[PDB]
Amino acid sequence: QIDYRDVFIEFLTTFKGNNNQNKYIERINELVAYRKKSLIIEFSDVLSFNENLAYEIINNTKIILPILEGALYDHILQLDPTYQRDIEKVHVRIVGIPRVIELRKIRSTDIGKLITIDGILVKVTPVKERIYKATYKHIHPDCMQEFEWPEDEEMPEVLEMPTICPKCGKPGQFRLIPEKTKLIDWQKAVIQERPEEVPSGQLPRQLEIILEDDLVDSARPGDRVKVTGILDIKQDSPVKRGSRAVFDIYMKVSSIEVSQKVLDEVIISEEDEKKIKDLAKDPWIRDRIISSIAPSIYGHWELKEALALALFGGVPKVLEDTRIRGDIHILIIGDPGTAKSQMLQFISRVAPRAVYTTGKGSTAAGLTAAVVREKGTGEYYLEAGALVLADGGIAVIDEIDKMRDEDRVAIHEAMEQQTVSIAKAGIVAKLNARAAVIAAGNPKFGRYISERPVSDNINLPPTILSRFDLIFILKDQPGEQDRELANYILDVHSGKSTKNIIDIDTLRKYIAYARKYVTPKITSEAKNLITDFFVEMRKKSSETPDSPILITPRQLEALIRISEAYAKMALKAEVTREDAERAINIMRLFLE
Ligand SMILES: [Zn+2]
Repeated sequence: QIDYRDVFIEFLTTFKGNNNQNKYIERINELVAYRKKSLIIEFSDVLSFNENLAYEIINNTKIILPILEGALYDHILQLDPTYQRDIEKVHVRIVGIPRVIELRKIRSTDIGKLITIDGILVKVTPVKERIYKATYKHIHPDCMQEFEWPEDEEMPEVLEMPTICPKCGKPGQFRLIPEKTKLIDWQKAVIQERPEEVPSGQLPRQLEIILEDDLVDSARPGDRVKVTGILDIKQDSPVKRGSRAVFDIYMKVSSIEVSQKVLDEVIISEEDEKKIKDLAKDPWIRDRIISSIAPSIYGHWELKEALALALFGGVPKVLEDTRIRGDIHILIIGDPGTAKSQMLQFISRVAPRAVYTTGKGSTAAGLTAAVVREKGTGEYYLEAGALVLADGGIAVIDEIDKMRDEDRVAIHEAMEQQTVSIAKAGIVAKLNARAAVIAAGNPKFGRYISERPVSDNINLPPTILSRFDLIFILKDQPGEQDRELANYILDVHSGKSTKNIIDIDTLRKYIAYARKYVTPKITSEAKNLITDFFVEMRKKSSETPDSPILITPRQLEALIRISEAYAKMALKAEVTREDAERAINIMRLFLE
């Protein structure tokens, strides 16, 4: 009925904008120049112009949007009439609308309404095509004319056919002519609820969504994504279950946005004061190290550090051959607990963006892969449900021992440049897993790692170990002797250490991890103290013609100079002096 073409063309062209310089005509220009069909308009720019526009769009989106889209194309042809032949209908898409509904709680009254959803994107199918509008011609003495099949609506997955056609008004033979038929690009993805949002009970919810036209290959699995879509249902036909609607859900995606750095940040607000009161000059390093330990002390002086360190940052990114392998990967192989990671892993479950995968791997990937069948008829999905879900976070993997035979060739990649190269002919993609890996594994027979070399003990890997930075063993504890206070620590007393606040449990996370606003490039005397260590360690080995394997600093000089520099990323802004001493120590301890 009522018509907003007026407001539309009187908006895009007349809108002032950030610089108070005409925008949305300029976006239009780039669009017509680059042969792209999408118009991304901010909702806050509309609400700062016309409010009623919002309500009508967002609630009547179903019918209103395509109207506005065609109405735009008209204005676009008369800026550049040669825009024909290349595009049929440009798209109008809205970013950052007010209604953002968690995929967990979804009203059944929200079908056909415009909404936004936060979540992580896990499974994605390959690019496919479909018929947008099919053009048929009727063979008989009463027709000999052409027509489009989905009148006033759109056609479905499986295409329908005669008998009756409007032209002549009879049944008969119908030939499809691809000459006039319009086609559309197609893809399907699965948004899983965020590991944070997930209550301890039940399981993360999932939503099936459909990426159309140029939205294809916009989002890659493992991404932290916000989408804006219009929900729908198809079914046709539901089989098997049961649970629970019974409505196949359909999200037709208008827009996707991958924009963020760490948006999982639980809060800053008041807590900025508290973590800054926590950056106090006191030996904050040692106490913070005492915090992750609790409540257990065994032979941990090295490990307490290595974990504290692993939880922290240090990621230089250079456009020429990106080299990071930061976010230090540590592996503790020990006999059956023995307290193992059954405790320390649980403490490394208190952390941001933390993926705990118990055993080899869950979800039929465990690191990454492409899958068969599974909804269905032979639909091919590409899904990686483990190590690339920890992107910008820690993947705590217990029992590496059981790792899939096929996967040990994938980690060579995902632990090196932190990408996964995948070509199964379903697609060729580089998945982004920047995750730190804190690992654990059983040895071959009980506790074997005293006499036998620490290699060959962990079974599967011969090399992957080289792709770890700090690997520790769990001492059998023959010589403990210290265990009076050390054990009674918490079995009665609340108090343990001089600080005794121990940064709580959450709070230690609200700073130590949740705070990487720090980017400490080390300089000056540090640069030297590490070097004199480099030459002395090297020459110490290379002086002996016996070839003692070189002590292997050559690649490691890289990741020591990650460790230290970014070990004392612990609320130290760019400042690095004696931090070196700590790292060079534990590495000289390690190399030998
Ligand atoms: Zn006919």
